[PDB]
Amino acid sequence: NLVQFGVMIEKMTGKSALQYNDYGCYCGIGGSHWPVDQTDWCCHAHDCCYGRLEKLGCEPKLEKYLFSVSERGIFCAGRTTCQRLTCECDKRAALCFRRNLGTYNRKYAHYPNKLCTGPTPPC
Ligand SMILES: [Ca+2]
Ligand SMILES: [Ca+2]
Ligand SMILES: [Cl-]
Ligand SMILES: [Cl-]
Ligand SMILES: [Cl-]
Ligand SMILES: [Cl-]
Ligand SMILES: [Cl-]
Ligand SMILES: [Cl-]
Ligand SMILES: [Cl-]
Ligand SMILES: [Cl-]
Ligand SMILES: [Cl-]
Repeated sequence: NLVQFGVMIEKMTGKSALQYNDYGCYCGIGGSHWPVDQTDWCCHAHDCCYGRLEKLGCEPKLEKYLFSVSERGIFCAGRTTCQRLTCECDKRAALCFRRNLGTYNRKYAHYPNKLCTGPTPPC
């Protein structure tokens, strides 16, 4: 929110960070079962993105990066490749959040985890 991914979410969606860090079955810590909607699928993919970074030896949950937003889009930067990779995962997710604003549903914010059912899609 005052931190990097949160700041990117706010810039790209017009929403508060708090409206995406606990949404559906995947936005927020961990994730299981079937994503509730397209925005949730952005978070399923983002989780997979961090998994890939972790396997490369990065710590994406802790990496801090630099970025700007202009009209060509989101520009990523950071001293290290792991910082830039984390930015790239976040950028993809924030763009996915913006793309799917049309089906964002307030009822899925702070979704009770017990409501998550079905299989867990593979990465
Ligand atoms: Ca998650
Ligand atoms: Ca939720
Ligand atoms: Cl991704
Ligand atoms: Cl990879
Ligand atoms: Cl900026
Ligand atoms: Cl962009
Ligand atoms: Cl843009
Ligand atoms: Cl640094
Ligand atoms: Cl690195
Ligand atoms: Cl709504
Ligand atoms: Cl809203």
